[PDB]
Amino acid sequence: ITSSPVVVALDYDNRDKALAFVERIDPRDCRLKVGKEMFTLLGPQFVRDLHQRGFEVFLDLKFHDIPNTTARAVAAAAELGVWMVNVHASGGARMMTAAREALLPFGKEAPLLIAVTVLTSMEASDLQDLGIMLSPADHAAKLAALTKRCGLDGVVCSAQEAVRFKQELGQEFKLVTPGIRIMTPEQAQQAGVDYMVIGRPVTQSADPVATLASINASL
Amino acid sequence: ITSSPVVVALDYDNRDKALAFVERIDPRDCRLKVGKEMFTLLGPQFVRDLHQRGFEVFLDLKFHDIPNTTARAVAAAAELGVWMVNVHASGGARMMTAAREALLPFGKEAPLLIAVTVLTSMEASDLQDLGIMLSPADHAAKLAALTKRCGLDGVVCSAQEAVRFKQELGQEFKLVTPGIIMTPEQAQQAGVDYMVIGRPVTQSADPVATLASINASL
Repeated sequence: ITSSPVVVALDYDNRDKALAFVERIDPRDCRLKVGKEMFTLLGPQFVRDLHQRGFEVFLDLKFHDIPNTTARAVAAAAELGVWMVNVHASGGARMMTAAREALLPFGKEAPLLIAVTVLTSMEASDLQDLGIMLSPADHAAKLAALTKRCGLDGVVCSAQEAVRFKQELGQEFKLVTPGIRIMTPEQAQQAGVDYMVIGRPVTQSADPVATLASINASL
Repeated sequence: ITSSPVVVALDYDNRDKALAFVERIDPRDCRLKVGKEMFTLLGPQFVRDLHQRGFEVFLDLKFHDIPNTTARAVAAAAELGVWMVNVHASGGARMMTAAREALLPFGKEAPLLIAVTVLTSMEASDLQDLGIMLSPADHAAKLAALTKRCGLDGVVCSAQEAVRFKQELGQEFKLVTPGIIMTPEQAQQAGVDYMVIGRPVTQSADPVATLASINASL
């Protein structure tokens, strides 16, 4: 089990390429994030393929559904054995509560349950189309407070908001950075970030092993 | 291809139970919906299995992500060959436009691209926690108009709102009910294009006979 806070994003469109990157690195050095594109293409067998190679996996599908269905989906991810799974806080308190409750029987096998608040791509003009007039940051803080109240394990949060969030929501509440947009990984850790998703800077480097080693050497 | 507007929801937790039901019915009598639970359990191969049996499939995963990621996921669904796929309108206009653009190279073989507006399960009190002070129906209408403006094919909409939506958004804009009261016949009369039906069929005493009773009314 790695002691690195890095989670490397697998955003490949091809199984062979993805696994050609994953064999080059080492489960001791990072965890892996499987997102919508890879999961729609390959399904849970790809996650099993990563587990069999010794990696722990953040299943980043951002479930957003009615409470029962979200509950069943999170339980399915728990049965798949993943380390972390997320939901949209925009699904509301009852949906978040249903997901948390679906995971409690899993006890120590339960994945970490993290909520997306505001996506990184959302600016004020995107939000106003939807009736949201709080700034992205204020809306995110609001949704993060709702997530903590529902008992979830943490939120996805930019490093720029991590000191604010640790002060308001507490040291125990986990912050995961999304890997898209300044702070170095070391500075993001200093801010209180618990897990940092890193994508292209590692997967698109000429030496992803040395890149990842250099990131870890700083943390 | 089917003339029925019915889409039966496959919310089994086991492949064998799901396929036993699918073996009893026929693709001429309905299409099928594959949601989060079955897809997280079985993946795209389950969709392929349904296609091999002749069914058209609504892949109901409610993608809600940054624009580029939602676009790649919708393209993956198109590659899989599904009949309908959905996204959350709550993902915003740029996300929906990205999904629309991702399907253009698939042309007429693209899935229908439908947006979830407000989930059936959301009441006013659930929306208020999010800062939304409109009624579910009024918020849904706002998100539906946004979906039309972005050029998507339609929305998931209760039958109780279909008359309003056909008047305001036009006949060409597709309405899909979620099946989560109005009868299927009344829903069709109100303007519903496709109706999702789940446990009323799959947990009935005789699902083939239930489905035939529904189709006879339509």
